[PDB]
Amino acid sequence: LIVTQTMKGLDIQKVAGTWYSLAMAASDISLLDAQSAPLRVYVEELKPTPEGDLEILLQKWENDECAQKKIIAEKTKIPAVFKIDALNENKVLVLDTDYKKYLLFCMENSAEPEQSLVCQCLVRTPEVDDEALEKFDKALKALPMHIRLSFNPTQLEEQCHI
Ligand SMILES: CCN(CC)CCC[C@H](C)Nc1ccnc2cc(Cl)ccc12
Repeated sequence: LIVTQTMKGLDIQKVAGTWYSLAMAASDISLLDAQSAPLRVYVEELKPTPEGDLEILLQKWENDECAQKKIIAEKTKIPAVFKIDALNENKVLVLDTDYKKYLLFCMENSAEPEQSLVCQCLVRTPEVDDEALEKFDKALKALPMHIRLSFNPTQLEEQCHI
């Protein structure tokens, strides 16, 4: 109930494949600040599953290392919102993609918006897409984002973005 966009027409099985965490943004700063901040996470691939769910694969800096985590995201009635497991009843919100170049999704927590919402601009290939960043950047004024991070193709090709 803060993210007012969500895409009508989501063919999930078309989001499959790899992506790079190019850009990402959040509501308060403590959440992404340092490499080891909680929602500092790097999406590496989308396996849409047969049930219609989506397995998410992502690296994250924690105990000194770049650590994989598998996150599975369960269907809901809305095609574009999926519920994730961990520490509250969750949403992954998919905002916009063309399937083939970029993909915009946020990640909130129904218990605590202005403190949980984190958003990401994903891309299919390790290069900056201005127009994706365009579309990312223009979708988060309706949102109270307070930190923005951008990464460059080299950091995209490395573990945990350096
Ligand atoms: C905004 C997402 N939402 C739950 C998925 C926030 C509630 C807290 C739980 C720990 N969220 C998480 C679920 C799964 N992995 C996580 C890795 C990190 Cl650093 C932080 C939160 C995570």
